[PDB]
Amino acid sequence: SMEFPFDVDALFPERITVLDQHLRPPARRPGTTTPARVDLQQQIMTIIDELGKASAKAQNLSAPITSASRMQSNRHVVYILKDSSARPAGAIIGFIKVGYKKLFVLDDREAHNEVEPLCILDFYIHESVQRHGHGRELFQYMLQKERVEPHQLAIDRPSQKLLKFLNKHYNLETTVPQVNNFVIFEGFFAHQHEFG
Ligand SMILES: CC(=O)SCCNC(=O)CCNC(=O)[C@H](O)C(C)(C)COP(=O)(O)OP(=O)(O)OC[C@H]1O[C@@H](n2cnc3c(N)ncnc32)[C@H](O)[C@@H]1OP(=O)(O)O
Ligand SMILES: [Cl-]
Ligand SMILES: [Cl-]
Ligand SMILES: [Cl-]
Repeated sequence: SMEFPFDVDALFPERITVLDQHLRPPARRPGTTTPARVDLQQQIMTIIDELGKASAKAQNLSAPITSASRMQSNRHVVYILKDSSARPAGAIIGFIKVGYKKLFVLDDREAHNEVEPLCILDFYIHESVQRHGHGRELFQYMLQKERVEPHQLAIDRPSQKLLKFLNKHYNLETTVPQVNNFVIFEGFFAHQHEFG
């Protein structure tokens, strides 16, 4: 999939790496690798920049919606999928980016609600390996770490591929019409209904 000069496996030991505005390299014990020629955080910044550009090309966007500089100035969390057993040994498969956002969301009565749901903001799997289950790997990992259910999410400008994905995997089919270009599904307001 996506190839980089520096040692990705040394940088990201785990299959899925979780980063936020700090862009902090995963933990490592002193001595377990020689200090790289490129600082670890610079490697991370380059990876985020390139992933965001690739996602923008996939989505036919004139500018990336994910980048190192945007990560540093926002409250977003990115989950990055890498294959530790890739061949030939070196690569990054893709990522999902989420964040809580304050939104004014319409309910099924067309009334406005001030809410702060977890939002799906950017999501990309390299073209060569789309439709192989990697998107679901990332999505599931994120749901588990964030402790949220699919119907509780808002989606920023979902693509056709993502709408199909959400219906297939999570039975998210029926939307509640919005004016803010986010999409929500039936069940979005269930928690508000129960708890207030
Ligand atoms: C808020 C946002 O991020 S909107 C932008 C979402 N990102 C994009 O559209 C970028 C291009 N697409 C991708 O990167 C990926 O296809 C993702 C992230 C949408 C999904 O990840 P994938 O690894 O492809 O999904 P995964 O293999 O886990 O699940 C497959 C399902 O996704 C949907 N899907 C994936 N590719 C396609 C496709 N080319 N056409 C129609 N549906 C598709 C289908 O529901 C499919 O199931 P099916 O094969 O039985 O029809
Ligand atoms: Cl694509
Ligand atoms: Cl970002
Ligand atoms: Cl609802």
